[PDB]
Amino acid sequence: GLMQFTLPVRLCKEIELFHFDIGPFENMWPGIFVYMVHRSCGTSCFELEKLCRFIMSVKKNYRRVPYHNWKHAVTVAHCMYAILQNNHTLFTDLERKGLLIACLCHDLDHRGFSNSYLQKFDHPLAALYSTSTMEQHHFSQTVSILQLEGHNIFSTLSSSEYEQVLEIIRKAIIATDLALYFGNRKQLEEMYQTGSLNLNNQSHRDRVIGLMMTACDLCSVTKLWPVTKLTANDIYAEFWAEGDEMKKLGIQPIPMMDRDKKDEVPQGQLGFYNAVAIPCYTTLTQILPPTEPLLKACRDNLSQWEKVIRGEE
Ligand SMILES: COc1ccc(CN(Cc2nc3ccccc3c(=O)[nH]2)C(=O)Nc2ccccc2)cc1
Ligand SMILES: [Mg+2]
Ligand SMILES: [Zn+2]
Repeated sequence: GLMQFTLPVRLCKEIELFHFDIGPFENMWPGIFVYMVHRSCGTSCFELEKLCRFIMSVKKNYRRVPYHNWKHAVTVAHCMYAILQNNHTLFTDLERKGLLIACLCHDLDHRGFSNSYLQKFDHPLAALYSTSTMEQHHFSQTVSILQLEGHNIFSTLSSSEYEQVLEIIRKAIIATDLALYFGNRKQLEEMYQTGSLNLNNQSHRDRVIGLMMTACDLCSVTKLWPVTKLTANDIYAEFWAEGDEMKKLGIQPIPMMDRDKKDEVPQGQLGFYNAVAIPCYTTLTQILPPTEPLLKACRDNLSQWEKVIRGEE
C-alpha cells in the first residue's frame, strides 16, 4: 500500500506533458503505466499483485509487429493519462479506472492488418464480427485476460460497478475503429455548436470518451517532429506489408498501402492531418479546453509535412 512507483527526474517531469515519448527501454514501460494508474486513479484502485499480473499478460498478448505492438498500447495509455490529469474533475472514479485499462488493451492481439484486409482474406474473425472486426476481438481478448485466475483487477467493484466499467472499456475499445470516428466527431461538432452538448447525458459522455480514444490512438501526430517522423515509418511498414498481401490476393492495394508509391507519403500525410487528425483535436479542444497542446503539436507536425513537400526536408 505504501509502495509508490517513482521515475527518474526527467521522466517524472516529462510524463505529465502530452508529447512525452515512453523511450526505448521496454522493461520500464510496465512501471510507467503503474506510475500513471497510481497518480490518475490512486494507489488503492488496484491490488498491485493483480495489476502487475494483468499488465504482463496484456504485454504477452501483443505481437511483434512494427506499429500495433506493446509500445503503442503504453503510448496510447500515456495520452489518456495526460487528458485525465489536465481534466481532473470531469471524470468519475470508474471512468479513470476503465479508460487507462481500455487504452492498454485497445489493440490486444493485433496482427498488423486492417479490418478491410481480414474481410478480403475471409479471415475467421470477419465471420465472427461483421463490423469493427479487430476491435470486437480486442475487447474479447481483454475479457479473456480479466478472467485468468489472479488477473481480475476489478474484483473489489460491486456487481453493477463491474458491469459499468466493462461497458466503459467495451465502448472505448470499439470507438478506436477509425470508421466510426467520422460520424462520432460530426455529431459532437453539431452538439457543441448548437449548445445541446450535456456531459450529464450518458450517450453524450459515451461520444466524448469515443473522441478521447481516437485522440489517444492517433497521438503519434502530436509528438515532437523526430518521434512523429520515425513513428510514421513503423505505421507504413505495416501498411506496405498489408499492400503486399493484397497483391497476393490479386487486389491492387490503395496507394497508402502500396510500397511502390512511397513518393506520395508526404501528400498522403497532409490528407490525414486535414481529414482526420486536425478535426479530431479541434473538436476535443472545444469540449476539453486543456487538451489544446495536442491540437498545437498536431498543427506543428502538419507544418513539418508541408516543409517535407517543399523540399526543405
Ligand atoms: C500518423 O501516421 C500516419 C501514417 C500513415 C497514414 C495513412 N494515410 C496517409 C496517406 N499516405 C499515403 C501514402 C502514399 C500514397 C497515398 C497516401 C494517402 O492517400 N494517405 C491515410 O490514412 N490517408 C488518409 C487520407 C485522407 C483521409 C483519411 C486517411 C496515416 C497516418
Ligand atoms: Mg486498433
Ligand atoms: Zn491503436
